[PDB]
Amino acid sequence: LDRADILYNIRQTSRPDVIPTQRDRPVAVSVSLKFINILEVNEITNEVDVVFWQQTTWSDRTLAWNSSHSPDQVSVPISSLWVPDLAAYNAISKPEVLTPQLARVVSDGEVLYMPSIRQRFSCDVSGVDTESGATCRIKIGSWTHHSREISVDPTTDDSEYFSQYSRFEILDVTQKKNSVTYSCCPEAYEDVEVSLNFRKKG
Amino acid sequence: LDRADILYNIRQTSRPDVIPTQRDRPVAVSVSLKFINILEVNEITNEVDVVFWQQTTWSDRTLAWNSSHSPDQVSVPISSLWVPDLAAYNAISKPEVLTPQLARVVSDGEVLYMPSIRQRFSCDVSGVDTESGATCRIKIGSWTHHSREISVDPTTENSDDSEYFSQYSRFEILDVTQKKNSVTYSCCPEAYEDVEVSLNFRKKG
Amino acid sequence: LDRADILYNIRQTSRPDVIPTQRDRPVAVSVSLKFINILEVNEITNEVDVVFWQQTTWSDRTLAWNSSHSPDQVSVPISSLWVPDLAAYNAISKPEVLTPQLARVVSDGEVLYMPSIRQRFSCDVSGVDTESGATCRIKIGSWTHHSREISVDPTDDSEYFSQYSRFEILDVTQKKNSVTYSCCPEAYEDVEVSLNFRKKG
Amino acid sequence: LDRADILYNIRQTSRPDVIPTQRDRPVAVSVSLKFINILEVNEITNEVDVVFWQQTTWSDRTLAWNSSHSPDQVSVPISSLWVPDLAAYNAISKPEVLTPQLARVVSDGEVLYMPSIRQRFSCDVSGVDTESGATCRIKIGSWTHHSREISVDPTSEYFSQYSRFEILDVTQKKNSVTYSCCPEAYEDVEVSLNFRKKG
Amino acid sequence: LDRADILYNIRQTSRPDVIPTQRDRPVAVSVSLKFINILEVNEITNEVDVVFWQQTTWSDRTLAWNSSHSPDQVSVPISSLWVPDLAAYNAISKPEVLTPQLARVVSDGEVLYMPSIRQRFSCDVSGVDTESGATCRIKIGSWTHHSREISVDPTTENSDDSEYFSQYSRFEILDVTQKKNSVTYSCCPEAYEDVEVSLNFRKKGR
Ligand SMILES: c1ccc(-c2cncc(N3CCCNCC3)c2)cc1
Ligand SMILES: c1ccc(-c2cncc(N3CCCNCC3)c2)cc1
Ligand SMILES: c1ccc(-c2cncc(N3CCCNCC3)c2)cc1
Ligand SMILES: c1ccc(-c2cncc(N3CCCNCC3)c2)cc1
Ligand SMILES: c1ccc(-c2cncc(N3CCCNCC3)c2)cc1
Ligand SMILES: c1ccc(-c2cncc(N3CCCNCC3)c2)cc1
Ligand SMILES: c1ccc(-c2cncc(N3CCCNCC3)c2)cc1
Repeated sequence: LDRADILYNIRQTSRPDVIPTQRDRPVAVSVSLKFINILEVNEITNEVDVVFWQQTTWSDRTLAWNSSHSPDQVSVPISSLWVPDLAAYNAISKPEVLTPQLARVVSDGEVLYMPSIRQRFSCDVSGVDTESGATCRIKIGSWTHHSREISVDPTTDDSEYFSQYSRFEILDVTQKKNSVTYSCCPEAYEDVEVSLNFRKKG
Repeated sequence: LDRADILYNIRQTSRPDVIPTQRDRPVAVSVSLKFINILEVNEITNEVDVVFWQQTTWSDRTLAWNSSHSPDQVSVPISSLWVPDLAAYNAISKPEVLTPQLARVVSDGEVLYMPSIRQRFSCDVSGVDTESGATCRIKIGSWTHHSREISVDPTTENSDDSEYFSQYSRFEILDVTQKKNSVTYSCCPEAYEDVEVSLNFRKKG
Repeated sequence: LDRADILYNIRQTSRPDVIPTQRDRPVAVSVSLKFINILEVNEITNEVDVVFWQQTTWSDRTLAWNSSHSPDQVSVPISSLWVPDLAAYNAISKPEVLTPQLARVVSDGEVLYMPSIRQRFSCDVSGVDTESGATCRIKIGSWTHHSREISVDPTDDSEYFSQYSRFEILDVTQKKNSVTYSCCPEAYEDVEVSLNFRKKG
Repeated sequence: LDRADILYNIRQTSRPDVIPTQRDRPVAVSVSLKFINILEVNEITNEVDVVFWQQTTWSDRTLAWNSSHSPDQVSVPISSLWVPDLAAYNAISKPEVLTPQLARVVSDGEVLYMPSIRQRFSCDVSGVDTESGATCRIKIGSWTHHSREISVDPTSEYFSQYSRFEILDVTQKKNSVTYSCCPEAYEDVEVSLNFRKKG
Repeated sequence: LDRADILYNIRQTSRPDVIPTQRDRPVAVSVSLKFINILEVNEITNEVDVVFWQQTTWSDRTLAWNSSHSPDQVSVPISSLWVPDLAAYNAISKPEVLTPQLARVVSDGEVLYMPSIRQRFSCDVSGVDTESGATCRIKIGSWTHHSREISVDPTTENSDDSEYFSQYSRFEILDVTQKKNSVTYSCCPEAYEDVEVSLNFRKKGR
């Protein structure tokens, strides 16, 4: 198989609408935010404008191929792949995807989608101008798939990719996993809560 | 049937353009707004900028499948489904859908669609910076289907509903009420149903 | 015929690019604007931001069906229909369509399309703060079809106007016009909508 | 042939991606701007926001039909036609097309496309508040087709009386430019808009 | 072959999703930016709004045709072609493409794509209103393809810095330099190439 054959096969047979659950197990989705920039902060409105790497990982075995004498990875448009229906619960603008919308697919069926995203959020901006800084929390989870269909899990220097030219600096980033039941649905929905501790530079 | 078969079948036979009236009855559409945020308010122009979840429910039997030994629910892109043509009459921007545009479909044909939407409305902002607050009314109904084709009703509430509102808003919600109306417009002979959602809110002090 | 059959037929024989003229007569298009709101007015720049329902009506016999024992109306996506190529000549933004883009089609072939639209126009804003108000004129006609192909005609002044606007409507009138531009031999029809409005006391 | 047949034929055979050269002669494209409005002018940044009709004309013989007993013109979506790949070199926003994107096609293959466009340009705004006014130049040509493939040539009265500005004069010049990156000449039309603020 | 045949063939067989690697070797992609305008600069936020021609060049042999008695070049919509998945790492808006999205394809398979782009970047704006000027650095590379799949060539030949630069900008260009970098990201284990373009500019002030 060359890349042309692999991509032809994926295009003809991937079902982008079909969640790739195996044996009534959930699809395990890894989520991790790498902050690139903090562009605007409003301590009165409690709004922030940030740019982050949304590093997203999952397995889809229907994509797998024998790579014994073949490329073991290809890049694939996400329009030809199933992708998890993740959303930030406290976002107040839609995600502005800054980068080409291609995922990397490994021959064992591992998919890695890592777009750079600019988005506005409602969160706690108090303390942004102090030693301890502000802590803005961002919840991301599957919009329509409960915990028996999609599980989300944090994977893991916090400023590695953070712009040195921002007016802000990152003090710390922590992630944590949540299982929430909402009074109107019987099942639990998982999210990752990302806490960004940052402050205005001096 | 596995999920792949169910979604294949739906994709091949949905008929997204066809309102699923059963016999000669209206499609019963449930609608309810859960407010997530109030972002901007202007008392001189009587405009508000708001984020809400638009909880929407209806039945489409053409989607039903035998779930005896199968998944009883799947997620489906709304582009593959008939969806009610709802609109807010006093909206002054088009809905900005913040979330993935997927509905949940149950094996008995029940459809649940709930996008998170940011939108601007024209409404009564007077009193917002007082203790009794302002009362903004949002009117939602089918744009082109009269009452014999689509009926709209509020869903019954959850104890949780008041708690999706952001604690970080400059504003706080005092109360949310809903009400069903049937209006006849001068341009058209039949009645059109809407739900009016009254949002009583004020600036935090 | 049920609705599924009607909509299948419309979709399958869908000729959205083909103007439905009958017998070498023009397609008669009705248009009227129902003003919903006036959001922003600038008397220095002579610009207004408005919300209106664009009530549009025409006949397309290729859509017709025998409704003797069938629904006599269906809702149809305008993407599956021919639609007159109307434009406001003094618009300075593209139309922002606020509603689902569905038209109502009657079994005799009549089509009724009435979207809510937000749009900005260049027009006379002088006198908006006076008692007689300003009069803003909105010119609407077919962009590319002359009078032998499309004719345009008019279809309560504030039955739908928002009570929460900073403005009030004093009067709305419509005149028809037929214009031969220096660019083309044929005449093009338009409707002129005059909106007389003022800032509330 | 009725309109339905003509439009069916065009939709099936028009090759929107294929430049309609005949006998290795350039496609002759006429372009002219009719100014409708000047909305915003910035003396700080040297930017102007203007609305114009972009009157564009060319011949595509593959569209032609026998019109002896048929309509001699139809309106056609530009998505079904080859369109010259014109761009304004000093534009700083993409063209906002205000009107239905339909062209008029004549039975001999002549195409006439004239959208109303709102667009923002970088140009000389100095003098906008004097009697002599400012002169803003807009340069338009084919982005990727040189002079042996596309030639461009020139083809007040529609200007809004409600603009804060008035037009003193519009002139049009044609140029043939060779750029560093490329061996062939590219043609453009330069439109000079002499305008001023009304007092 | 006439143009119609060449374009038909390209439309029928180009695999837009398939990177045109020969063997195990990378597709060499050339990238250079020609600055057209600097529209807005914010020294407090360290943000700039710029317009440039993003001259992009690569080879795709699957597009090649015998041009002995045929046109040796055609213009082709990029939607019918594989194009490299380049992104500016410090962009804070998506690219606003100002021009028709057509690439020029030569009969040997060389592709030349040169759109005019307006985009906002986060970078060092300090010194913009001084004589020595600011230096804003723009980083562009393949988003998902490592160095064995795409190499980015920043090299230049006979370029001048202000040739296409607008005389009506509030800013002037002092110098433009290009440089290649190779980085290993903590996400993955391979090297990824980028071009770093350094724009030395200042506010006009004489
Ligand atoms: C059963 C009933 C409703 C939904 C459903 C559809 N569409 C959005 C949601 N959401 C609420 C659950 C938690 N995630 C936020 C969105 C749920 C799914 C399964
Ligand atoms: C017959 C029945 C309805 C319509 C129709 C189409 N398109 C918008 C409307 N509207 C008035 C009804 C209430 N909803 C607001 C808009 C009506 C046309 C013909
Ligand atoms: C405080 C009080 C109410 C709400 C609130 C927001 N958003 C929807 C509701 N609901 C309950 C009332 C019944 N109708 C709609 C659902 C309540 C938030 C904070
Ligand atoms: C929008 C607003 C709130 C939440 C939200 C997230 N995470 C936990 C909660 N809550 C915990 C108890 C369950 N009911 C609602 C309150 C709410 C999500 C989206
Ligand atoms: C022959 C007849 C009409 C047109 C034509 C194309 N495209 C815009 C127009 N317009 C002038 C007519 C009335 N509407 C304004 C724009 C005309 C072209 C060739
Ligand atoms: C060979 C010849 C021309 C181009 C080409 C592609 N794409 C934009 C240009 N431009 C410069 C020429 C004049 N038009 C401005 C843009 C040239 C590529 C390869
Ligand atoms: C294997 C190889 C590459 C990726 C991959 C996917 N998606 C974005 C990246 N990035 C890091 C490489 C340099 N460009 C920034 C984005 C890498 C995933 C698995």
